[PDB]
Amino acid sequence: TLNGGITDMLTELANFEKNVSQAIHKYNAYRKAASVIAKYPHKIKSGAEAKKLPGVGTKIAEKIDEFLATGKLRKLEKIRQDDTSSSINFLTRVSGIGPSAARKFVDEGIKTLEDLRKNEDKLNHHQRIGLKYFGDFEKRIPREEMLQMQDIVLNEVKKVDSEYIATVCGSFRRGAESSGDMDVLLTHPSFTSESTKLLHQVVEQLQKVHFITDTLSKGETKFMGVCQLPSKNDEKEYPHRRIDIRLIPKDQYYCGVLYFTGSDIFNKNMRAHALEKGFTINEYTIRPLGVTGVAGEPLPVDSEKDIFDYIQWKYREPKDRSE
DNA sequence: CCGACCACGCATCAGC
DNA sequence: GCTGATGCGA
DNA sequence: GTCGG
Ligand code: NA
Ligand code: NA
Ligand code: NA
Repeated sequence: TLNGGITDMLTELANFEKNVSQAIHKYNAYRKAASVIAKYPHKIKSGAEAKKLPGVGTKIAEKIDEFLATGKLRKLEKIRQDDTSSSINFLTRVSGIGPSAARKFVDEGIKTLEDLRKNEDKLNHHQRIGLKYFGDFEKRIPREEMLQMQDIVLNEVKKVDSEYIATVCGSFRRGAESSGDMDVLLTHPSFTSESTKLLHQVVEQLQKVHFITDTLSKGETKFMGVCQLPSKNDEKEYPHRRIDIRLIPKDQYYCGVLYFTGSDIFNKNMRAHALEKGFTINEYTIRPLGVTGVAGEPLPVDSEKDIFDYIQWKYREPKDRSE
């Protein structure tokens, strides 16, 4: 209610930049602006007021001035009514259909889910799955269902080999009340950066008990697919969900878990901090920095805490990593 | 003024 | 056939 | 689009 009109406006602008104009950096600029504004504890009264926040520049300030004075933004109103642009933007909501595919589909008259349905031969495997679960994929996942999903994942993984180590990351691990998907990081003592079907066997067991229902992509270290909780007789059917499974070398596992648990703000801050202490932390490792800025060999990591110890930072619970 | 910004593994395309 | 680029959603 | 070297 505070600045929702402003944040929706910026978010909508972001989407058109990404999906229609294919300007990913403007996309992020608008989102960044929208985020900082979403956190501002005051109802913005002018573009000048908003420009004081990091991420809001001259143009977004001008756009806010227009929105506040007229209650709308001419450019956005025009874009919304544009048949071509609104269709391109809409099609990208289908997983598998990015800005490029959406643009090509619209160029040849394919503009709706209905048109996609009757042009199956023009969709790749991923896109067909995205169309099939269009609705389910836009629904969020309540934490209670995420817990039920975790139960199955951890149970089957252990059933395949009790030596596997699996961790469900994402906002879920930080305690979020709802998730958009499930991200499982996996490792095994037999797989390290130096020596090594570890992923395949887990994916297969999950398909055998009918938890995983579809495959978007699958290689030796990353699986992206679809899964669904079993429903009891009578009870309605749970919606299909997106699930990713990543096999990560044991010696890089904890740097992986840290990264994939975030938040993104927390990662940026933790990385920034590390640099201060003379360390460079990435998704895979934490390495010391020489006085001339040269990175040394990766330091041994056997828990998230080790990472924190290295940079002399107190261990913070996942729940307390909002930033 | 003008370049950074920019998760990377897997599916599929463009080219040889 | 293979190699590298591109699209895509992480 | 915004920031900043
Ligand atoms: Na600003
Ligand atoms: Na899409
Ligand atoms: Na090539």
